[PDB]
Amino acid sequence: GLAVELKQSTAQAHEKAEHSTFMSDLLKGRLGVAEFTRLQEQAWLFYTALEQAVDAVRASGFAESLLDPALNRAEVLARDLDKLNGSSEWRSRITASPAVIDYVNRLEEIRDNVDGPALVAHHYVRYLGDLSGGQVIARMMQRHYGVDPEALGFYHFEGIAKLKVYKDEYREKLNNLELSDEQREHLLKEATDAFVFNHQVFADLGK
Amino acid sequence: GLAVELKQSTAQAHEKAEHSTFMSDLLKGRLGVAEFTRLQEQAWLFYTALEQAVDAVRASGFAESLLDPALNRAEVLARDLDKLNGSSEWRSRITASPAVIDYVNRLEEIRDNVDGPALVAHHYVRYLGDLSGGQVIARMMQRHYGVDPEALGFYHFEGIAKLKVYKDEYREKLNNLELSDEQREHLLKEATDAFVFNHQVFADLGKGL
Repeated sequence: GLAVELKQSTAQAHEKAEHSTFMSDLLKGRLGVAEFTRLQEQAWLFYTALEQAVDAVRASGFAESLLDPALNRAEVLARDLDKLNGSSEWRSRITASPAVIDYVNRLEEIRDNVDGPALVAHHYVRYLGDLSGGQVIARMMQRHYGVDPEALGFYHFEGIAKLKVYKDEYREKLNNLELSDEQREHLLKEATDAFVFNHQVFADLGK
Repeated sequence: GLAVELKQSTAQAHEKAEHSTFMSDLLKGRLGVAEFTRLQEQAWLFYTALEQAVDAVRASGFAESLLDPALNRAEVLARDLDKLNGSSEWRSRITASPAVIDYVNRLEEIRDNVDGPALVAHHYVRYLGDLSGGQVIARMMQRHYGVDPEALGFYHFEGIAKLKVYKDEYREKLNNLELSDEQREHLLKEATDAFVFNHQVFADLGKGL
């Protein structure tokens, strides 16, 4: 079904995105809180755009059961950022890196065209990653860098009690999403793009 | 016959048109729905001028059966642009790019001279391109840019049951056009010109992407 084809179709881009030097170094303990905070500030910019697209697409009636509002991260993340930066200073300091500009552009175009298939692609890439690789990131930020889990609420999802069950039901919903052949090709194309966008975000972080 | 000569005559200009950087990037999924919409806005301009020239030549009694009104794209295209842009706004925003200006000026001259042979060249370049490769382009616009199939009315011919039979019959109509040597040569040269105009349209669309 789609969940499987989705994983297989994105496999190359996904592996490339996972093995970014910046993300590899962050997770193995070679960086620090500062780099983690820079990541989270860029994430706040793109999650903000992502969830506007998600809100438009859910409102349109497409893929409603996938687009669980419990996954919303922008608000939790800003609080994480207030804690990492010691204040709301970051709101008027931060600016999208070149890669983040391109990624936000796509998420805004998706929102504007109310592109359901495209949005689901981007939703799977970010949220399924959060519920899997993100959990490793949270554990490591605390272990390697001594980050207080109070500044790691981003990785904690309220009223999601069991991650494995959640991820299995997500993929079942994907498998049951009604899509034309063109919509399904579009979803697959966009999912590859989503991994590449994230890889470029990591690449800019490393520069 | 003529349909064969046209293909051979215009093969250099034709390939250059098809392989423009704008169309290449468009078809590979490197641009976005905005770029598609820009394309269609420019197309609305030249199809409008094309179909005025068609109307004129048809009314004159020249190549009547070839100049099938079911081929008309301007109105269908306006409806596509209404859906793509989300309002009627575009009708007053849009303006011809430099190549579209030249392309339209030629079409307008062909209209006012009621130049049957040159009109047929432009009809061939545009509509047989639409009939032949339109389905590929429409498929790519959904695959890459999520374009609503309802906003691809341009690539659907309501009046036409089967595209294969139609294209074959179109080529036969070309072959059956009674043309003098002077008319045939004028048409062939014009058909290369038409491919060049379209290439230049794509060039403009690709500037600064």
